[PDB]
Amino acid sequence: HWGYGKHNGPEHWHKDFPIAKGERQSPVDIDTHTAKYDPSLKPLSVSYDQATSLRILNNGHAFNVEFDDSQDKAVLKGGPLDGTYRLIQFHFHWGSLDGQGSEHTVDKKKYAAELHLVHWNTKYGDFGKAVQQPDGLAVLGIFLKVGSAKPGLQKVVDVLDSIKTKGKSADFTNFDPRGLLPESLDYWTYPGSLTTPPLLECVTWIVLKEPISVSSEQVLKFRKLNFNGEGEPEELMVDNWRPAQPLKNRQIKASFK
Ligand SMILES: S=C(S)N1CCOCC1
Ligand SMILES: [Zn+2]
Repeated sequence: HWGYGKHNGPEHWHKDFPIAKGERQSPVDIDTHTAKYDPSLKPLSVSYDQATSLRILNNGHAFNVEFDDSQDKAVLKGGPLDGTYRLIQFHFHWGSLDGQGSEHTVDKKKYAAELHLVHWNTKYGDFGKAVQQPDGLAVLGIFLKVGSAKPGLQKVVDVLDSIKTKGKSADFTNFDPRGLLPESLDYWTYPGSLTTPPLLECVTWIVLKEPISVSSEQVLKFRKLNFNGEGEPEELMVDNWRPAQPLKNRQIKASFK
């Protein structure tokens, strides 16, 4: 099965998922000098006040914090988007070392980790239908750098001991994802894909310019998770990122000058 090891990692995925070599794959390098300011791009609208988190799951490649997406409780609108996209889950990608871990890069710079807040277009009714559409998902990407702690992240860090291994889940109600956002909502946007198999080309990427800072202790706790199931040899869950893919026939747009 696919993963992030030498024998099943990103260089292998194309054999099961040929779209890996497609025309709108993610992540990409964001060349800040070549991105074009688009004065027509609207401000982003992030409406998370009514968010209802439910559960946190180690799925063997990351951990997902899952939300009730059966009503418009936490939605993303505006920016490059037409219509309303509902938050279904967030997860991260991170490194074994602070100098790597993000999937997008900025002028080839790698951050320690990258948060993905995953939303689906409500005109398609459910997530499984949305991922089959070119405008099915909107993923809000946020870079993490190591420095001061992010207080709003700590409740996530503290439950990780209870979902160490693949397939473990825990109740995770009343978590407020607003605590994960930076001050600025300035962003870059481009059309792309899921960064894990099935690599579907269904995502409008919105990547925030401003990283959040997390502490060394917070990211160290991410690195104590396991890719393996309980009772299997321990494989630390680190370096669960796909490297930058060719931009091909795409232009990255900026919401800011
Ligand atoms: S944003 C990305 S990396 N995800 C979305 C949800 O399903 C797995 C892949
Ligand atoms: Zn992701």
